[PDB]
Amino acid sequence: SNAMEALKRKIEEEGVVLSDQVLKVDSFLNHQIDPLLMQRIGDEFASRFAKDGITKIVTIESSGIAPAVMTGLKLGVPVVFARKHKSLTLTDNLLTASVYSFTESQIAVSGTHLSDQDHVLIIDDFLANGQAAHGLVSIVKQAGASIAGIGIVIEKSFQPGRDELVKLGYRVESLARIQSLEEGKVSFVQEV
Amino acid sequence: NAMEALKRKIEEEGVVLSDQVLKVDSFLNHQIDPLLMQRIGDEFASRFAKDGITKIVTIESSGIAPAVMTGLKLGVPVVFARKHKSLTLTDNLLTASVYSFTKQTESQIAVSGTHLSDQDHVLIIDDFLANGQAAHGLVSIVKQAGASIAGIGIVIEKSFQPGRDELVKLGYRVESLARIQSLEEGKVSFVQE
Ligand code: NA
Ligand code: NA
Ligand code: NA
Ligand code: NA
Repeated sequence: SNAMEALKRKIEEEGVVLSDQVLKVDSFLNHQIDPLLMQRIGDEFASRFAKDGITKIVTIESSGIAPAVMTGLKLGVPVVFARKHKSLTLTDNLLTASVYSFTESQIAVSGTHLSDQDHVLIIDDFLANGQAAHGLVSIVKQAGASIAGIGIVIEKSFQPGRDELVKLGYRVESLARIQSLEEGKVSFVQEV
Repeated sequence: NAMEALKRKIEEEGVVLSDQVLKVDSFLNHQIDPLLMQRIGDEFASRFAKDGITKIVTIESSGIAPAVMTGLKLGVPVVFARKHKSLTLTDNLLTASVYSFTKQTESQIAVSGTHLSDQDHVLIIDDFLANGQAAHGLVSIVKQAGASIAGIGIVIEKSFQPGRDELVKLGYRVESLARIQSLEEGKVSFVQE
């Protein structure tokens, strides 16, 4: 009945394990979007960061946008999405970060929409190797803003992304934590 | 209402570039105002509340937020077309060619047919309507799936450009929340319809 249970159900029902490293969730998160699920997700992120003085959400196009906007809606704050490609109006005050895929690409945000007055919640769909998250952290730091934490819809706990961010002192709130995709099945991190 | 809130936001925060491009990065195209998006989504939902919509189709990236807010209110899933290769986008791909009048180039957009049924009755949602090519692209993809089009919801329409008339001529219901008559001398004039 909570967002974590709903999300785990969806992953169990509709997620397709493609390999040891890849989970396909195109039916609800990455191509088709379940807006009601996104609202529950946003409400859960908002609940976790309710008392933390969030002024702004930062995410990256495209899959991050829906959970980010639902979080922004609940908290009553604006949402900024970083861009991966040249666009028509993203032309000045560019804050950029290099992101390499396991080669390298640039992501960008206009500093016009981020100030040192901001206390930012980063929201993203997947946490795997963590390079995009590090990039968003860099961009927020470049703006002189502080980071309240990182909200992730699906985390692959068996990849290094989470540990890197935690080591750097960041609060990581992952709604689904996957321990393994071995044997073509999703195994979640154990809960007591 | 949503239209008036949008119009005020455009007037107060929009910047006219080169007397013809409307920059609205503070609330629509880079920074997103979620509350305004929800109001926008609710208005689109109200206009199509009696159309038996089963699904919304949009295109990354700026179309996603108003589309998802519309889908939330209507209680329907939202499918966003892709402009670039995705890790898992590989099955049943339905593609359309999109021409750019402004840069005289063509690009390919894609949707997996797995998320589009011949039983679907689709509402297309997009942020801008100008020359209309992405909209025609989405129409094509929906038709390729054998699905029907209930209409097209647009946040900002540049009414002096031919996109709207092209879609309307073909019999599509176009619902534009802010209709821009002109951007000349660096200011926004709305259609008084
Ligand atoms: Na992402
Ligand atoms: Na992703
Ligand atoms: Na668009
Ligand atoms: Na646009």
